[PDB]
Amino acid sequence: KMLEQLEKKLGYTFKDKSLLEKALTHVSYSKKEHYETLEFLGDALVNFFIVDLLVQYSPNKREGFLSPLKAYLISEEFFNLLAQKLELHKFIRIKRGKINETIIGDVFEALWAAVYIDSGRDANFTRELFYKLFKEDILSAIKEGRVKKDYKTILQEITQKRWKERPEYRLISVEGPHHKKKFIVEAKIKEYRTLGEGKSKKEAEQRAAEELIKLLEES
Amino acid sequence: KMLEQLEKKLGYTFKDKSLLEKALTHVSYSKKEHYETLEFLGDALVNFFIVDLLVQYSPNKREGFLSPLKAYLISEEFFNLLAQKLELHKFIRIKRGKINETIIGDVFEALWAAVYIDSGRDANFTRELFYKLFKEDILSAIKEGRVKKDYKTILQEITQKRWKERPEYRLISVEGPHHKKKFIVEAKIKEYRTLGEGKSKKEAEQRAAEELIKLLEES
RNA sequence: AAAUAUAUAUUU
RNA sequence: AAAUAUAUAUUU
RNA sequence: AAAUAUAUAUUU
RNA sequence: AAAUAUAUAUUU
Repeated sequence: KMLEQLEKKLGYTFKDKSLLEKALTHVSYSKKEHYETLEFLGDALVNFFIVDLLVQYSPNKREGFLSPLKAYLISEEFFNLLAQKLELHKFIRIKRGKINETIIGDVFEALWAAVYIDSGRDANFTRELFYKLFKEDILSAIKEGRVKKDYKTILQEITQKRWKERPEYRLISVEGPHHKKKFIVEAKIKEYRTLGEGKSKKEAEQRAAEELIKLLEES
Repeated sequence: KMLEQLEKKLGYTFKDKSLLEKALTHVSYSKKEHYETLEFLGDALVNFFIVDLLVQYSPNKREGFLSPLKAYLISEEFFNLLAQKLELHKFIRIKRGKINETIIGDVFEALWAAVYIDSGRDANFTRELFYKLFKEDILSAIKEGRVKKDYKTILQEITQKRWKERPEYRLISVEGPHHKKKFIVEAKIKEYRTLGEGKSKKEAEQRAAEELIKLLEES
């Protein structure tokens, strides 16, 4: 079977083939054995794998900084960047409707569940096999701070949550001393204020937001 | 210290007695260093410990059915049910305030993140210890449920979730004397059906419900 | 046996 | 709530 | 049983 | 927010 082309990239050789196929095969292809179950488990799994790696390498080890940074790590957006190293989609077995941005990301979770279950439920073995493939990528996504949405959206949701209030944006500067074009706005919430410059009134408001995000992690 | 008593309950003696204490230290007690990042880890950890147990020990391994169970099995109220079996309350230490309901759950998450790490990050181990205790409980919190809904109710949520529609009950006949009669009702959904007998129509429907439930989990 | 009251069961 | 069945107290 | 209320589930 | 159904309660 062409399975071997995946085991090679994965770095593991299944002892129970149907298992591997199951995590790959979609319901539309066979409603009798699809990745619904494995996907469910894989979520909890992969999550742990990542949160663990994160908690262990996060610059600012604080839940106020982790929560948002984890969003991108356990998101289907990232799952594909990780799944692409496997070209998982090629091995998928879907029928009704071509591959979907989230269907693969859902297959990515099913897979690791399949490896986990095939190893005798050896968490340690599996977790390792997982770091051997993406630990580096995750560490990178963490060294940069990759967020799931623009800072402005994040900030808003944060404030509306904590204070049922949206942030305030005020323009402070539209020019420099020698008449150049640079915008300066003060993102503000409650009594917490920050500054942000940008080539645009918007780019300046996304900066000031990013700042008002840190200035709140520890409240 | 006094932790030796907790370690006696857990069945695990820390190498770094500080961890156990860091997990048991609430912000108020010592914002210097408390159970906050450690709980964040155990959050994902404990999540995986159960979702794993759930999947392999659930009557129905369908996402529609697992989702709601795993929802309670990880609630900040089910943890107190677990943690109290170790008096985690008398062991935690907070300065200003009192043991809140959902705070026992935040320290609980951090309690195993402590075992895990001190254990040398042995998920397999940190997982087996967890089962050594909270297995029977989790194994039961799946059958009854948070509210212990009655059979007819359970079936209805099942059918509505999977097919967006409710089942059909209908009386078939009565048996025995005129004072001590017995009813026979048929539970039916789409193309499935079971028969229930009872001293009362509902008693009978109920039984038929818990029979159509099994026949539905064996789909 | 009937009735009032109440409890239990079923029914509406 | 009503009915029917039984039980207990009560009246006849 | 009807109405009402509470909860839960699904739908708009 | 509403509709419908299930469970219980309450009033009748």
